[PDB]
Amino acid sequence: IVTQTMKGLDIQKVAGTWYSLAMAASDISLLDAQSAPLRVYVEELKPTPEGDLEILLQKWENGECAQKKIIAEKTKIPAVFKIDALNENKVLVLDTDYKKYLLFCMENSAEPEQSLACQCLVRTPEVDDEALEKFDKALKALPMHIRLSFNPTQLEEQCHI
Amino acid sequence: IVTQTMKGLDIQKVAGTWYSLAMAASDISLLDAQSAPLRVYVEELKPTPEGDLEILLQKWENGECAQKKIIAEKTKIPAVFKIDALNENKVLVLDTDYKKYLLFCMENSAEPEQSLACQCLVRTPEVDDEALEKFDKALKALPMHIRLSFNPTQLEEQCHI
Ligand SMILES: CCCCCCCCCCCCCCCC(=O)O
Ligand SMILES: CCCCCCCCCCCCCCCC(=O)O
Repeated sequence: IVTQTMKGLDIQKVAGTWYSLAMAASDISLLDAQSAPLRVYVEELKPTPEGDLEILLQKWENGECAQKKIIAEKTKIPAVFKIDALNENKVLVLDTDYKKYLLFCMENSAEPEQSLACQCLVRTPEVDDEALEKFDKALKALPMHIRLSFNPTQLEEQCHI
Repeated sequence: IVTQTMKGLDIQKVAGTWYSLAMAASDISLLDAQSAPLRVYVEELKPTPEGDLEILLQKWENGECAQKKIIAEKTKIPAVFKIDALNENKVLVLDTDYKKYLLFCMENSAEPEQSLACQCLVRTPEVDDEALEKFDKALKALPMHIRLSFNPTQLEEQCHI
């Protein structure tokens, strides 16, 4: 159900180092335990010359932090990509300045609170209230029910432990 | 570190039925799993003639919802009570109208983000954006890192399952 998208996105310009500052989901179970489905920690974004998106992240799987590699396929809309996987999962870029934050959402393309998850990406292991403001504003319309935030020390650890 | 307290509290007037609408803690681990330390669901408040506070709640203990009974001892300040337990745990009433919401916090009396947890109590199994607004406002100053919200259907279930 996400209604915000970044106009004139330059997907080449969001490459490099990112930290998952905060996370929010429509249902508590998507982010609840350490091995929840959308409880992922993004490490780096590597956009393909063909404007695709190679995504590096950590995800707590079977009692330990495992580095993952996912591909987001480009789409006729430049802020929306499709993850190459089952049950179709769309990735929407809401807003970014490329150099400080990146607001994106994740939705099992079925409905709003159906299966929704969003994050606040920031380039540094600092908490950025500016980015978090915008993060919560953007989500204000969304049926979010769980919301995480991490501290600098946590951001420098695998799986934010 | 909580800096808001309800002036002129009438602790006799907050008795009866309450629902835990939302929860927030200074550290993710206090509310994370189903059996986290401050992941409690308040059922009813029963204030003692001697202005003490008998508290009824559910808490997921050893893989199942267990009803608990805790006593909050009155204090020289009327919005602050001490739970009869170890490691001194203070309970602060931030704000209420007795008939719709009640904002309270819980702090292992050591420091702000040390061990903090707050809730948004409401009299009905309805989501009250008014109460949730005020809830988030009050917490705006607080180092909260986890935040839960529940839906009507969940509020009518034991342990909000
Ligand atoms: C511009 C895009 C930046 C944000 C990148 C989107 C993050 C990935 C979203 C889908 C992750 C896949 C679900 C968990 C991963 C896994 O289990 O392998
Ligand atoms: C006016 C006060 C209303 C709010 C009531 C405070 C709720 C209780 C706070 C402390 C709960 C004790 C911790 C978990 C309970 C247990 O393990 O038995």
